[PDB]
Amino acid sequence: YPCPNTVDCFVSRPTEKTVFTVFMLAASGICIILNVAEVVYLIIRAC
Amino acid sequence: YPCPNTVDCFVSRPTEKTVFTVFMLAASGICIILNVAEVVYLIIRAC
Repeated sequence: YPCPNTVDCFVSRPTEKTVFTVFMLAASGICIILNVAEVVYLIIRAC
Repeated sequence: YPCPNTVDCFVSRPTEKTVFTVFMLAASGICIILNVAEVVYLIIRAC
């Protein structure tokens, strides 16, 4: 509301935004894996 | 087509047009009944 029925809307630069989303998500996933590896190394250092 | 999805459209003077439609349909129905009566009278005149 208040759009009548269903309306079409158009997104700005969807392809470029998709590319940058892939880059940022890949970097975040690398960060996650690296943080797990660092925690495991700390545990090994404790033992 | 080519209207996207479903669109709302607005009719000009719907109430006045309805009134005149009722008048014309009533007159046409009266004409139909009267024509049947005239045919029946002609048949009776034949007999």
